[PDB]
Amino acid sequence: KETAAAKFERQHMDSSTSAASSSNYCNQMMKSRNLTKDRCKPVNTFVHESLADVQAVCSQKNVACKNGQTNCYQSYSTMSITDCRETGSSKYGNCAYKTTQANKHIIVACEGNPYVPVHFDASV
Ligand SMILES: [Cl-]
Ligand SMILES: [Cl-]
Repeated sequence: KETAAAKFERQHMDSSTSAASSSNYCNQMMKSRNLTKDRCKPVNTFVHESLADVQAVCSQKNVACKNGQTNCYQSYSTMSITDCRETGSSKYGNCAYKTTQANKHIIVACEGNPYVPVHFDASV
């Protein structure tokens, strides 16, 4: 199986681009990151910053997670992100996504040794 740290990397990091430039960005990335394999994953967020800058959030502002756990951290500054969500016309075998680019603070859950991001909680 894939480790929790590697799964976060695969589902959420896109350091090769500064921001999404096309309305087609989500359909292409969800596919290439293998997120439309078994089913169409309903919602997913990509972060356009370096890996080192995202890992550093684990030492920033400690806050609660939506589930109540206390190993969540909010970034001190805003970051470039892209929200991907299925539209009314999406189906298994024919996934379709809406692309929304924005600049916001990110919130992640951290764990392990080294202590790194393992889950994407939300953006503000
Ligand atoms: Cl997400
Ligand atoms: Cl996640």
